[PDB]
Amino acid sequence: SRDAERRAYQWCREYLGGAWRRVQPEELRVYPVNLLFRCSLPDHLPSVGEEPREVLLRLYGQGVDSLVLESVMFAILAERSLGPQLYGVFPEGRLEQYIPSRPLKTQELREPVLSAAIATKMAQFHGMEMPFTKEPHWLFGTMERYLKQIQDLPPTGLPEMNLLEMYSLKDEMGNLRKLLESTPSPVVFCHNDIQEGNILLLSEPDSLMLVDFEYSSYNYRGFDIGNHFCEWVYDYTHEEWPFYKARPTDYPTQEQQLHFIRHYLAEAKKGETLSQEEQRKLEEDLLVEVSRYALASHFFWGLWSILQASMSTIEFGYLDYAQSRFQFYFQQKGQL
Amino acid sequence: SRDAERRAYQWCREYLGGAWRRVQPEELRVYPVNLLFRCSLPDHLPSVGEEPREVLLRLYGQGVDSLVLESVMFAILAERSLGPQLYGVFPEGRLEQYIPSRPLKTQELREPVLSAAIATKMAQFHGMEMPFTKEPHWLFGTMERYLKQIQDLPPTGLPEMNLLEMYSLKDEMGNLRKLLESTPSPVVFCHNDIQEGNILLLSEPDSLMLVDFEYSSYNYRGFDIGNHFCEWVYDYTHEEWPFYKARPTDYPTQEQQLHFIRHYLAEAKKGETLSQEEQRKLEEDLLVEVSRYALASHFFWGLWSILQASMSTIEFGYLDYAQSRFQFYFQQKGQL
Ligand SMILES: C[N+](C)(CCOP(=O)(O)O)CC(=O)c1ccc(-c2ccc([C@@]3(O)C[N+](C)(C)CCO3)cc2)cc1
Ligand SMILES: C[N+](C)(CCOP(=O)(O)O)CC(=O)c1ccc(-c2ccc([C@@]3(O)C[N+](C)(C)CCO3)cc2)cc1
Ligand SMILES: Nc1ncnc2c1ncn2[C@@H]1O[C@H](COP(=O)(O)OP(=O)(O)O)[C@@H](O)[C@H]1O
Ligand SMILES: Nc1ncnc2c1ncn2[C@@H]1O[C@H](COP(=O)(O)OP(=O)(O)O)[C@@H](O)[C@H]1O
Ligand SMILES: [Mg+2]
Ligand SMILES: [Mg+2]
Repeated sequence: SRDAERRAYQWCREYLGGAWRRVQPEELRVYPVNLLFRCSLPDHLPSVGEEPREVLLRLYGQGVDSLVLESVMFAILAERSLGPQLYGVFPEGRLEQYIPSRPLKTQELREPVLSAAIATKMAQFHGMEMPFTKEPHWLFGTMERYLKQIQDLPPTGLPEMNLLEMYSLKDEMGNLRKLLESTPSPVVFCHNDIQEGNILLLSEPDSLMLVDFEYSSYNYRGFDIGNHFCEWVYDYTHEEWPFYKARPTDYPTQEQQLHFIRHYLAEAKKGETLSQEEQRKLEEDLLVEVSRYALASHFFWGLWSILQASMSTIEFGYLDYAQSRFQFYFQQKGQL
Repeated sequence: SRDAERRAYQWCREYLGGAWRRVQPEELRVYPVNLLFRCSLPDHLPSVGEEPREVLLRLYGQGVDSLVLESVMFAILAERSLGPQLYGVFPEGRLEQYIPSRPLKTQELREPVLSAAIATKMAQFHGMEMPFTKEPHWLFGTMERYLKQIQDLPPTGLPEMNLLEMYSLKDEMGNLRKLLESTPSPVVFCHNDIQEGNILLLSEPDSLMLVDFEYSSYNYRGFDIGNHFCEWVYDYTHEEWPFYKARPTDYPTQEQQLHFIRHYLAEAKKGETLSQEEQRKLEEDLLVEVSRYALASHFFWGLWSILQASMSTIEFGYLDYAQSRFQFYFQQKGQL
């Protein structure tokens, strides 16, 4: 649309500057990749200074405090080379670095060399000191909030038993909390959504970059790792309803888990002098830690998915997905 | 107050973490330095990780968008070692690094070695790419806004001629705009308030750090330099009403101006191959540039001061100060 093009043009000229000042409106069109759009400097123009030639316009399409935290977080991760560079912030959105790349696919997560690189990157992320609350209320605080939001949803006319009741989730949350309370896991700065779609394979390699910090917070290490392992099971590119596919046998084997964990710990502990024996203990303990915190991935996203279903119709089977996550929760809990 | 102490304690524990978790309430008291407070970790406690032992709590005591920009800016300057580190952001304020230091005094600005260091630091600041509007509307946009705000002030009962009328400021703004429009000055990321009080002399030296980014924006280089030169004249520590003192003969001489400019340009142009002749031209041009943009410092702060006067009584002579700035404006304009 004319208006959308004009706004993008203005934002690029104003926030990027440099060569962008020389761009004529007729030479720039936005490309959707929807709230996300690519903008590229015309080939004929040389860059002036360090201003980027390739950006993504992200439109917000959220509380004040929330927006402050989100923007500060993005800005800091950019400075630390853990996210895309930040070129403009304005009321409607932001301008970010377009990272030349493609996202990983579900099946690629299991490849040993990529898996090692993901583990290293996650550990790097977990090394960050960020100016946010360090108290680990995010996990159960968010789940408790989601549960309350679900309880408060207006009835829709759908006749099925409420998933909260079918799976006894209010009670089960207490059961999960008790299990996890018995399971030490250090509190670190977590991504919280390290799925394939958020892992960019760089065309100009440090071979990967994480994106999508919507859910990031100080949280239990075990959640970030366990959540990533859960993602090995789900492909969100499936072309028929419900528009995801679960392959439970694709959950990582013990050997695949340990491979990841060894590389994670190599990065996390790189500044430390540890014996082979101490290292093995750290690995074994982390295996157990993750086996329990992985359950929280199912619980968390199942609750989140019920809420998504309340805002959805036929574009994705959110309720179906929720039920998949809760089924796997009880299966894997039973397998501990 | 009990409540203030409790909040500070909670914020420190929650946002700083580490050793702060071990602090008992009875061991921590805030020290005013008022919206700014020092918090120090008890001596007996060892640090756990990289969490700071010495912080400043800054209470806000402002629009959403404004707060986003302010916080992003602070966070970025911290990452780039151009401002204090940022340890917490929350609705009420922030936690910052306490920089072991003291502020400069007015008279110290003229010392050649310090002046050279200030010039270098200002040029460093001007090297920053920041995710904010690059269009230079800040100067006249802000002054136009201030003028409109002054026009809209409720009458108070004070009988004196309005300074806008006494100094024909609406007309004069157009005169200034025309002069500056004829005066090239590159648009860079400016501090906009490089007064002595905002220049910290480090106790653990890079010998200085700037603080107070309230006014920072993309703006004309000439304003930042000229404003700094104006500050050589004013001491805001004067102990009798109006609680500032002006010493007009303390404005930098041509030689003092050129000393500063040489050091500024040495930093600004460090990546460039310039002949002695080209360098001298850059210096001479900058001298003229600054001589004109310095006038905008008087105008800007005079307008700002009228607004401050509307919220003040006996704590500082804002209207008196405004009149000082406007008098010097017309004097220095006449001397061009
Ligand atoms: C577990 N997970 C990490 C939760 C957080 O998701 P995000 O990372 O915020 O996406 C992923 C997840 O639950 C998820 C991921 C993707 C999708 C999704 C994928 C595709 C579509 C779709 O493009 C499918 N469609 C093309 C057939 C119609 C338009 O909508 C809609 C939704 C739905 C759910
Ligand atoms: C030109 N300037 C850079 C404008 C921006 O000021 P800020 O950097 O935001 O302070 C500085 C300026 O105009 C200014 C700077 C300081 C003061 C000021 C200094 C001291 C006080 C004072 O502490 C004086 N008092 C102790 C006698 C009573 C309480 O208020 C009040 C105001 C007033 C004005
Ligand atoms: N900075 C970037 N450069 C290139 N591609 C990106 C960038 N950020 C996100 N993407 C891609 O765009 C898609 C959505 O971006 P993301 O930040 O994950 O938003 P969301 O998942 O909430 O829509 C992802 O597939 C991701 O691979
Ligand atoms: N991070 C810091 N560490 C130590 N002192 C500081 C720090 N920030 C500000 N100060 C000092 O506190 C005073 C006020 O801080 P500043 O940021 O300039 O706020 P404002 O001038 O708006 O009150 C200044 O005198 C400055 O020297
Ligand atoms: Mg994403
Ligand atoms: Mg200050």
